[PDB]
Amino acid sequence: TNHNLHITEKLEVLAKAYSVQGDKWRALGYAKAINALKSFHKPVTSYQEACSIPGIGKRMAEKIIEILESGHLRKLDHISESVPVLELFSNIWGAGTKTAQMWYQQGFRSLEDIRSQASLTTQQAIGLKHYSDFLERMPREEATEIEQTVQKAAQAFNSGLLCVACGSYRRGKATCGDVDVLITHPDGRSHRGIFSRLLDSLRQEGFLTDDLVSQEENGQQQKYLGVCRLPGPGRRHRRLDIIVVPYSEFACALLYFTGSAHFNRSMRALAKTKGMSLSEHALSTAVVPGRVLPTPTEKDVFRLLGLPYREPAERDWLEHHH
DNA sequence: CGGCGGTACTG
DNA sequence: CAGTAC
DNA sequence: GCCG
Ligand SMILES: Nc1ccn([C@@H]2C[C@@H](O)[C@H](COP(=O)(O)OP(=O)(O)OP(=O)(O)O)O2)c(=O)n1
Ligand SMILES: [Ca+2]
Ligand SMILES: [Ca+2]
Ligand SMILES: [Ca+2]
Ligand SMILES: [Ca+2]
Ligand SMILES: [Ca+2]
Ligand SMILES: [Ca+2]
Repeated sequence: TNHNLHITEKLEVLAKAYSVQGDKWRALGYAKAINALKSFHKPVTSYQEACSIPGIGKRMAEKIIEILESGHLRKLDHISESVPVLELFSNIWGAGTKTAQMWYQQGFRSLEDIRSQASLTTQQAIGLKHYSDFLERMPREEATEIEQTVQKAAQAFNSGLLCVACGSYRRGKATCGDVDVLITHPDGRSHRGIFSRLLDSLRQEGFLTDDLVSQEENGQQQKYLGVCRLPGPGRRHRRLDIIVVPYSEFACALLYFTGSAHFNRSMRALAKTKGMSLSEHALSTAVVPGRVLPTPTEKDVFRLLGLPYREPAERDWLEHHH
């Protein structure tokens, strides 16, 4: 299926390295080239053929060709030595390239240096203590029991509450990095004030163990990023994301929350090219705030952008099956 | 050459 | 506002 | 990094 496997593996390394150094546009560039190579019907066999692929230009073609002929990629041996440490530090939830570079420059080089000498935000402290647990993907079946816990706790307050698991779960993957749950209510109104009760309920039975992003002073809070752990011996702590949205926002919220990330960016870049704006809240149309278009279902958003409905399993990348 | 998704917490 | 996150 |  990926006929250029030996090429993409090497470019992924290089893309990683730019990403942890904070060269994000260049990393975006690699990421699209790499998907395009995976999606190509045959091995690339010439430079010309490489440039012809959207997402691939002069610089990426040379690397693709160098690799194709010579079997290795030179630049992979001139990667800064800081990269693996920068990666290490960036893998802490709540620390990004800036914090990882500040740590590097303060001279830390391991997690233990971080534990014992770095200054950590509240979030980073939690990311650090659960570093290994958050690095491991969970089986699809564990993700299902996380979703059911949230759903059961919500339906004890109001049985009409609709809870669905999105992200990679809804796109069909066998493992999940974290669970993303979207809650709404078809009556348009009873989603309001839910978090207070739902969080209190999930903390009571011991399920939520730490909160990362949760502005609980707000009665209209709409999101929760935190940490859960299923009951039973030896369970790992997992990342859970919950959003609560009004039903009139359901189609746009579902789309957003299903992702993938890269899919959502391309969908939003597309909408902007047609003088519209796509968010988690709405598809909007004047936009010089413009007006919301009605979108009762995901199908409507796709139609209004001139695309065919894409099944969640096929929402890895927009430009994929094209 | 400049733009590259749009939004929401934290401090 | 910068940083990080989804 | 690539694209318009
Ligand atoms: N930058 C981002 C990140 C995420 N998203 C949307 C919103 C979010 O709900 C959905 C899933 O993102 P996550 O980061 O949870 O990634 P996945 O579920 O695809 O994969 P994994 O958890 O199995 O590793 O994708 C997005 O618009 N923009
Ligand atoms: Ca091209
Ligand atoms: Ca991080
Ligand atoms: Ca997530
Ligand atoms: Ca996820
Ligand atoms: Ca809080
Ligand atoms: Ca440039």
